[PDB]
Amino acid sequence: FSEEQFWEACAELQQPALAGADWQLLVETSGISIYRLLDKKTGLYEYKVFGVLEDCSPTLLADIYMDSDYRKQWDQYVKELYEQECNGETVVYWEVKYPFPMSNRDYVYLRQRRDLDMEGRKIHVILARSTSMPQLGERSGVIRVKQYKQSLAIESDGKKGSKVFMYYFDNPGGQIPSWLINWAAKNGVPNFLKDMARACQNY
Ligand SMILES: CCCCC/C=C\C/C=C\C/C=C\C/C=C\CCCC(=O)O[C@H](COC(=O)CCCCCCCCCCCCCCC)COP(=O)(O)OCC[N+](C)(C)C
Repeated sequence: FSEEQFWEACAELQQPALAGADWQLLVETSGISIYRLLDKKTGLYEYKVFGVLEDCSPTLLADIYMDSDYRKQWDQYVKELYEQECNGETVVYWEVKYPFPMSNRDYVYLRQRRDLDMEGRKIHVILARSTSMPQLGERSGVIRVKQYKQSLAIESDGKKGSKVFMYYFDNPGGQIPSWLINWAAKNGVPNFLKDMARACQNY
């Protein structure tokens, strides 16, 4: 990915930009808000996530976000996850546990972190994008996510936390049901965010 992309992801870290389209708020918990935008022609959603995470340093947060070995230990929604280098770049394989009776979703993607200093500010940017390799074909019974792009930008809130901004889009390869969106919004994601906070405490 080009440097532009790294500097572009930081754009809304300071002032969230949700006035361009119909961004509807989905969940507000642990000082984190998650907004979604629907594309009515396709049925697909985009997501943006902003807030702060008090009681977890920004540098350590960037570290737990890229530490897959640790991720597997504390995150109960990771079925399988491992990294490899293909052409000098880190390719990640990630299988997400979906609730019964839906199939699990798996991701093959490029991932790259850059620690910046813009306007004297410590910021950490993580970019992720969908790729394919012949050596890692599709698994029967696991939906391969073939369109997927994510950004994350971490910063200090000022006292003793991390200010964050994340953009997320994928095509999940099937009709994500309303009960699953409801489950994720009201239980899944809140429980995940607190598990993740706990994960900073025990690094
Ligand atoms: C900002 C820094 C603080 C940490 C991140 C903050 C907040 C993350 C929470 C939501 C982010 C917003 C929207 C994304 C919506 C769905 C995500 C899909 C499953 C997933 O991967 O989500 C984990 C997050 O884990 C979970 O929430 C576990 C609970 C869900 C697991 C199963 C869900 C089934 C499908 C749900 C569909 C409806 C979703 C509606 C959204 C409320 C992402 O983590 P990651 O950034 O490390 O990337 C992992 C690498 N990967 C993506 C390639 C697999």
